[PDB]
Amino acid sequence: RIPLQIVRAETELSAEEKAFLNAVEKGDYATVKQALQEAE
Amino acid sequence: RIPLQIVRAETELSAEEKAFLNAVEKGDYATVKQALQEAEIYYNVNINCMDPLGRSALLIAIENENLEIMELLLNHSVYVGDALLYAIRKEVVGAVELLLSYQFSEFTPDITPIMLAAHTNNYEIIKLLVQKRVTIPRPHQIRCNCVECVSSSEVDSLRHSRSRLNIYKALASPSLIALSSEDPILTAFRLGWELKELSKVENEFKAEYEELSQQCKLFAKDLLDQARSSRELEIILNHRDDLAKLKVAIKYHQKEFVAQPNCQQLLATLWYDGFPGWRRKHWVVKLLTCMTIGFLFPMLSIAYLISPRSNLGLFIKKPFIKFICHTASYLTFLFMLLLASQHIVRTDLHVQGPPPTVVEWMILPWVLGFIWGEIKEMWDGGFTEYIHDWWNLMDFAMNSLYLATISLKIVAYVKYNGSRPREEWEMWHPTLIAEALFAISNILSSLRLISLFTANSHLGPLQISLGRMLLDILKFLFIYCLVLLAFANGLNQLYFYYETRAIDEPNNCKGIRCEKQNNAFSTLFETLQSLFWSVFGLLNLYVTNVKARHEFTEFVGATMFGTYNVISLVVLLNMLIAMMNNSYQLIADHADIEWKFARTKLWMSYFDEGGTLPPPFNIIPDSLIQNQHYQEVIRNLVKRYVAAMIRNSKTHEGLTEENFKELKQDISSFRYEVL
Ligand SMILES: CC(C)CCC[C@@H](C)[C@H]1CC[C@H]2[C@@H]3CC=C4C[C@@H](OC(=O)CCC(=O)O)CC[C@]4(C)[C@H]3CC[C@]12C
Ligand SMILES: [Ca+2]
Ligand SMILES: [Zn+2]
Repeated sequence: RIPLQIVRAETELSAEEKAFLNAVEKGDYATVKQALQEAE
Repeated sequence: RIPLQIVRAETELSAEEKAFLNAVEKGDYATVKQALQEAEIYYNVNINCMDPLGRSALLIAIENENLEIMELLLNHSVYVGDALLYAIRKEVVGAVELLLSYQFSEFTPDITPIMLAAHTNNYEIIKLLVQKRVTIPRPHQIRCNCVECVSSSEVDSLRHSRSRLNIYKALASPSLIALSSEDPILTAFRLGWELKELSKVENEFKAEYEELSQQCKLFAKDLLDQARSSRELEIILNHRDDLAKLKVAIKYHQKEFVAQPNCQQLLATLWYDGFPGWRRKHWVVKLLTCMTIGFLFPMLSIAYLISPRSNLGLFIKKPFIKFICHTASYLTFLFMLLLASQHIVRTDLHVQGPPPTVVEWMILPWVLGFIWGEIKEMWDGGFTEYIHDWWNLMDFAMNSLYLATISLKIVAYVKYNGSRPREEWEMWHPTLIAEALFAISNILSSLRLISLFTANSHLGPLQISLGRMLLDILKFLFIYCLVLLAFANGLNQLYFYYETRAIDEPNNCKGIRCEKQNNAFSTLFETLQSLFWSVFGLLNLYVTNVKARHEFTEFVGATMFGTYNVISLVVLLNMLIAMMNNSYQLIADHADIEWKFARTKLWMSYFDEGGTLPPPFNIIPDSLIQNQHYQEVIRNLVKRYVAAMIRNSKTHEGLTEENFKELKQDISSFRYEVL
């Protein structure tokens, strides 16, 4: 009776980075362009 | 001519329910919506309607991996029970997230979502579940008498065993181990050991526990193969909870972990301390170096005794040099044993109690050193480990025989003083008994030299294979002994009426060790000896004849002997050969791993600084930083292993299904945009 946790935790990225990665994976020639403009 | 019907009929649903299920299966975001509206208003459709093959609308949508219908049904408050398990088994992360966002079943009622995810070994779903603070029950000891275990085993043994197996199968998941354990290697070692021990207590479910232990061992090895540097390898191998982790792996019987090429290279580097580029040299020069180092064994030892810090005294501290010196010392002892039984050094065979000769005086210190070394090793190193070697038994028997020989010689020297012809000595003379014991101990000590074969690349695997077949030889011995006892009983019963005294036999010799064999079946002991010696053809055929002319008895005895010969020499030996072949076929596959494990065990015994001197000369009188380094290396290894396994998971079936689903989604989106 011992709980299970995460020992070697990974530093997650922000919602902006997650959205950028999602757009890159899905494929959007314009959404990725505007995301890069926002990053700039 | 009998018709076929349906016996276990299923209660069919109405046309409304059939249409609703058809619409759900086909996919219609509006038709299903209006059907749910109709079910809400007029109750024409059951929201909890079930397929005859136990497949609700939510299950159909889950198997269709379309999330819009599932979200709408969840908003409509449909029975959602036991759907997360279907999503987990189908291994659909989006659907699993959707249900996690808030009768008849294909799953046993003890299965939890975390246990099912662990059974699947999906890292992405296991991490998602563990992120929400889930727990897993842990079972009781292998041999537990607590009331709760006894009651559970007394009410539902099938349920108890299935639950235990499910819990262990979940705990033995490589992804769960990597995600939730801080020492994955040690956890795999311990879990594999526990599963191997449990497989023989639950003999019915033996194969499942065996496969789980094999899985744990494979995980530990594959984690080890992800090291990229000698520094990382040394950090892994030297971590103390000098090669502590390697010693733990040896203790837990991790043969594939130990025999990995990176570990063997480190061990060889440690083994050849004083011979850089040993494999660069020719076999001839290596052989000559072996001989020269062997001959200088009395020196390098006196040097170590009189000046350990000197340049000469530090040579014997190397493992290979120590091994060579010990081998040379043992060979010298065996050569003196050979010299003991010669005409040059031993004469005057007529004395009752003889003083020890020069060869025996030279022999005694070696025996004392052997006994002292055995006792010292047994004290320092663990008493229970001393018996799990199967060579220490030979050592114990040999040393006991030597002690008995010395005691009998002393007793004879004390008791007897004078001379007497050897032909008129009694049967149990102490000198005779001591000589017999000395000969037996000589045989054992000469046979001990087998254990040095594991150090050679050609003889080691062969020796391991033969030692592996010995157990099945022992298995056949039982049946042979039973058959021998049966036939000995019969023959002795038939022939015990015709015993004769040694006076009436020629040369006054009685038994089967005479030139004319007689009285072969007069006693049980003699019958056993005769039936043993008939296996090799050393018993003559006229031993079945009695002095009187009892032809019926002689024929019955001859038929008994012939039946025994047929059964023993035509059937049992050929069956032994067949099963020897079968055993060797399986043994020959893993010869390299077993040989390397044995050689590693042999090498590791010369690394420590205890017992450096051979037996002839051995009777003369921070943690936190290491933890952080280990954690960093473990992080790197786990990341590399997970990435490699993920890239290996790319399969044709999965890629085809993903491409088909994506093409269907894009086609539907384009059709909707056009419409
Ligand atoms: C069959 C007759 C000649 C036996 C005579 C007895 C001894 C002269 C023999 C018996 C077993 C031999 C040993 C068997 C194996 C080895 C390991 C061997 O080590 C290697 O081969 C290391 C290199 C490698 O790994 O191949 C060094 C010699 C040695 C100790 C041998 C030395 C000579 C021994 C003691
Ligand atoms: Ca020993
Ligand atoms: Zn219990």
